Amino acid sequence: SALHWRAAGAATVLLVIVLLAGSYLAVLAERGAPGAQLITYPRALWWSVSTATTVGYGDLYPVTLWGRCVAVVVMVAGITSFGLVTAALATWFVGREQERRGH
Amino acid sequence: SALHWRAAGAATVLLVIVLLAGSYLAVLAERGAPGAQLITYPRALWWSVSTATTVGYGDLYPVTLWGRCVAVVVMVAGITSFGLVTAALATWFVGREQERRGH
Amino acid sequence: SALHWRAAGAATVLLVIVLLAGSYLAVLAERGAPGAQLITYPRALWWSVSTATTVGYGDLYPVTLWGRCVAVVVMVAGITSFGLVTAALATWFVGREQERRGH
Amino acid sequence: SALHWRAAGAATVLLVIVLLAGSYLAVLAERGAPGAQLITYPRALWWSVSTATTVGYGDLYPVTLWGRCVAVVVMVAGITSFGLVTAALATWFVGREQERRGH
Ligand SMILES: CCCCCCCCCCCCCC(=O)O[C@@H](CO)COC(=O)CCCCCCCC
Ligand SMILES: CCCCCCCCCCCCCC(=O)O[C@@H](CO)COC(=O)CCCCCCCC
Ligand SMILES: CCCCCCCCCCCCCC(=O)O[C@@H](CO)COC(=O)CCCCCCCC
Ligand SMILES: CCCCCCCCCCCCCC(=O)O[C@@H](CO)COC(=O)CCCCCCCC
Ligand SMILES: [K+]
Ligand SMILES: [K+]
Ligand SMILES: [K+]
Ligand SMILES: [K+]
Ligand SMILES: [K+]
Ligand SMILES: [K+]
Repeated sequence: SALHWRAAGAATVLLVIVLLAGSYLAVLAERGAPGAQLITYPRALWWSVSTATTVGYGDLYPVTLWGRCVAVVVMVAGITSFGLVTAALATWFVGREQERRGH
Repeated sequence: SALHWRAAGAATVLLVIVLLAGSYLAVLAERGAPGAQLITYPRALWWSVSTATTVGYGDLYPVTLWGRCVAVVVMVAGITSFGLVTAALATWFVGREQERRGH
Repeated sequence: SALHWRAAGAATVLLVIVLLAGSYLAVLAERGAPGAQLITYPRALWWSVSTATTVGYGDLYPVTLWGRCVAVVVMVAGITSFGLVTAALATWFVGREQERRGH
Repeated sequence: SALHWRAAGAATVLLVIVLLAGSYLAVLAERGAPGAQLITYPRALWWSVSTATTVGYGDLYPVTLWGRCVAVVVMVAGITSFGLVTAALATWFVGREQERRGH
């Protein structure tokens, strides 16, 4: 099992862990802030995933410092995780082309 | 026809299929939810494509569990599909540079 | 001048052309649609760039079929253009590591 | 220390500098525009980071020419910086696969 595939797998599991951890921590950070909407777990998970994919509909978002810090972590984990999948695909293609070239 | 170009082509066709399937399933999942707006097919397709590209204007979004699950599938298919195109471009450039180096 | 750098340069010029063309065509497609906001050129250019980078604040967006089609073109051009820059960076790094390995 | 890792490190520091500089300049550009909301530094930094990651919730955005120009710089720096991290990961994977192939 090549490194890039293992890394891709691990990245996926870690992202899921971050999305989960982020939804809990977001609710923890946001309750107590008048007007906050990221305060129940199910929609917080929806918020986490739509932030990690960087879609950001804006239907939900953090208003506190720690909620936003949590958000940045979720964003970075999502961007780098998917970026890593891209990197693994590149490695796969590069390898196949070398073979196709007799190497 | 190198693998990366075939993969890029296939990824494109699959994405189109997902955007189509996602618009139908989104409407199916969202009707029945008071207040939902992702309920007619044309705008649902607009929603699907703007989600797959991860643009997310927020003019439309799912409010139900299954609509959101459908959304996650659309997001992932879009991100990985475009990511794959990037990976194919990298393979193309890597190959040309090797040649430019006499290999 | 290696291919990837030339491609990166060309991609940048083309993107600028698309952003420009997209702002004109968006206004052309949207005027005539009651309620449309993407109807003056300066903000249309702001809309084009924030769509191409896939940021999508949602302060502006197309409501017509052709405005949305124009949007999809802008999105794709932005994603693939930046993706190509990424691919060129990968080629640059791959080349330097080979050298660092005595190849 | 291979180039790609140094580049990745430098890209990260530069991005942080841009996010910081962007929040100051955004407030500078936006105050004086009736209705503008990107006018206090803490939320401006939140705006900068959520723009650089291209998340774009839409809770905050620039309304002036220079605020939007600043925004474009932030967007580009974010996209290219994360793109570079992706490129570095690809180089790392490519290198490990070559070794795994006895090269
Ligand atoms: C540490 C933080 C952990 C957070 C864990 C969240 C646990 C929530 C229970 C799970 C589902 C509840 C369903 C429900 O009745 O809610 C629906 C109401 O319409 C839709 O809600 C939602 O928006 C849920 C969508 C979740 C999408 C997840 C995509 C993951 C790739
Ligand atoms: C399985 C799910 C399938 C969903 C299929 C959708 C079929 C809809 C018929 C198609 C067009 C109708 C036009 C119309 O009169 O609508 C216009 C009204 O202003 C604009 O609407 C729209 O927003 C359509 C924009 C579609 C963009 C698609 C981009 C694809 C890359
Ligand atoms: C084919 C379509 C072509 C469209 C061309 C657009 C021409 C507009 C003239 C240019 C500037 C006008 C300034 C003004 O007085 O407007 C300011 C008002 O606050 C800010 O406006 C704006 O939002 C302009 C922001 C533009 C950002 C462009 C970023 C490019 C990478
Ligand atoms: C040149 C421009 C420089 C701009 C520098 C900004 C300096 C602000 C001081 C820092 C924190 C203040 C906290 C506070 O009391 O504010 C909180 C109020 O709820 C949350 O605010 C916020 O939204 C801050 C979130 C910042 C996230 C940064 C993520 C970086 C990767
Ligand atoms: K995005
Ligand atoms: K976005
Ligand atoms: K958005
Ligand atoms: K938005
Ligand atoms: K919005
Ligand atoms: K809104």
